[PDB]
Amino acid sequence: AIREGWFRETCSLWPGQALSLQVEQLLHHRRSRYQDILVFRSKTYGNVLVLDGVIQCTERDEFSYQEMIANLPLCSHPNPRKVLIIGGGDGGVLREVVKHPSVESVVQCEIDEDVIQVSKKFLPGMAIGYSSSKLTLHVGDGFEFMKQNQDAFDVIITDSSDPMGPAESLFKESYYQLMKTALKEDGVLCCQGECQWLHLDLIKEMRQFCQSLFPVVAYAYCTIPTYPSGQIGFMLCSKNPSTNFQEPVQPLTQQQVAQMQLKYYNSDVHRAAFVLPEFARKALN
Amino acid sequence: IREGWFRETCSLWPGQALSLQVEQLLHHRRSRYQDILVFRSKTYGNVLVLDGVIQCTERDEFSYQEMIANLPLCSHPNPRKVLIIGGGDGGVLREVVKHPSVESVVQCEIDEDVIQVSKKFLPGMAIGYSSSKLTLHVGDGFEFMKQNQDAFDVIITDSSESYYQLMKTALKEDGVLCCQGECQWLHLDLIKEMRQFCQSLFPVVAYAYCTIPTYPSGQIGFMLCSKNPSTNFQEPVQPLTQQQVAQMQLKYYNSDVHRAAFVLPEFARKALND
Ligand SMILES: CSC[C@H]1O[C@@H](n2cnc3c(N)ncnc32)[C@H](O)[C@@H]1O
Ligand SMILES: CSC[C@H]1O[C@@H](n2cnc3c(N)ncnc32)[C@H](O)[C@@H]1O
Repeated sequence: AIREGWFRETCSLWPGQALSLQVEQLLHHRRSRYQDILVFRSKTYGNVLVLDGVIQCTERDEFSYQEMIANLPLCSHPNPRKVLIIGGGDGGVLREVVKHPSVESVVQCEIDEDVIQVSKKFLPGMAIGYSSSKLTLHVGDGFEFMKQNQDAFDVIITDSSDPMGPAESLFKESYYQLMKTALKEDGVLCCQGECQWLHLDLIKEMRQFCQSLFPVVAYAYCTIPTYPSGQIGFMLCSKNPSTNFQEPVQPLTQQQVAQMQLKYYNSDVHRAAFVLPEFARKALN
Repeated sequence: IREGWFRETCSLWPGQALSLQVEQLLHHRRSRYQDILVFRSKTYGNVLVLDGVIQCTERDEFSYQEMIANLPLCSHPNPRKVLIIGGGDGGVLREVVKHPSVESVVQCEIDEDVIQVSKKFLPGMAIGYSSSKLTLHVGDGFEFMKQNQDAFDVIITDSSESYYQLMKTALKEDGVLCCQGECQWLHLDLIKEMRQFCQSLFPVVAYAYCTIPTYPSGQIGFMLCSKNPSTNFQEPVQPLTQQQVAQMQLKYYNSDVHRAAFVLPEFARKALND
């Protein structure tokens, strides 16, 4: 997996291209009940978590994805108090969500407790999320878990890997209907929604399906060097027909941005995140 | 190229690399100026590489080519005389000549063999060279710039500090320029110093960026400078209708994308503004 001092990420979901990162030190590699877990210290990106050969995060750039997937839904809800995170093993999304004063309770449903233990050791700037008194930590498959909940959450975030391995269930279309049922009457959701330069077919499919369930459906994206093609997007759905995802109902002041130690997200970034290249705008609209 | 893959490494982006899977090597020769490599990739179509750095792929060249031309052109009320420096593949030329306002495009390219390789292996880009608006010039664009004064409405540097002053002199009184401008995820300190340098020469300086999978870190920026102190780079002075975007066959650029392109991640906004 590491060859001549480099880790190369290949996957059928982005054929013919690969990011490599230069390795200073192998830190972990063990198989859990669910997936292969590899952690290494990279030369230029800090520590790197890899699950079944796909890069999950690096300490250098994790902040863009973590801040965006949390703040896109939270700042699009006028009063989000109860939050569900599915996945989120590294704790980074949790870290971001709990910064919001309005959030009282964060339930996290993670399938693989080994990812949590590895992240507490090797991703300390992300796994700081686990020290929050707002956390209820839950174990199991998010798909089956979702069934347990009705009219319960203001915001659901699905912080998953790609549609392979244990995350495959989180990309079933019934999962979106399960989240709709789980959400309160005016709830919102934000899911890792893949890359517009790689997966436009899937993005257009997800969007058409969600449009038949929700009065408001949007796609936003962030840049992040160490995901395939250097960016990834977010499927956003609201049960509230008045939700305008493009214009944050909770705009953050610069004071809040500073206090929240944000390195990527702010209110204009939020707005611009919905402005897609013409080829993607055309295909989705 | 090793074991069916081309891997791009460079000390300007240490410890990271894009590899592209190779279907067929097409061309590999050293010109008088640089090493020229062209291959058919498995998934990005043909790929041009100069001294081991990826210049373009047929799959995603449209993003950078559309942005570097339209950012300055749509930020000028009537750009008639245009100068492109570099631009060997022809693709920026292809985008500039779409504008009816443009009467002449001078292109100054140092390496005539890039032009010949691009006409063979990058036909979607080298189509630019069929324009009647073209005046093709040969040589170093730096020394070339010294030849011109008060001549161009728009200068685009499509490249593989004193140069910026030369461009200022070459531009007309209200001229604008756009240069390839560094990745904000790789060299934010350099964007900062270049911006400060440019602010000492020009009344209006901005930084914009586009996404493009096959440049380092998946994006690249643009330095924009204007001699017109009223220029607003962020809000295009020539907005495009949907009809126009359709007619120009744009696949990345439109007027909203233009505006969004100046909205930077907080770390970069902070470093360039605060
Ligand atoms: C690293 S953040 C992504 C996380 O999603 C977790 N995950 C994958 N599949 C599921 C699932 N079906 N339910 C809950 N969490 C999951 C993975 O174990 C990983 O920690
Ligand atoms: C491929 S587009 C970039 C182009 O810039 C050209 N180039 C590099 N250096 C110079 C220079 N000093 N003057 C003009 N063109 C240049 C390269 O030869 C290439 O064709």
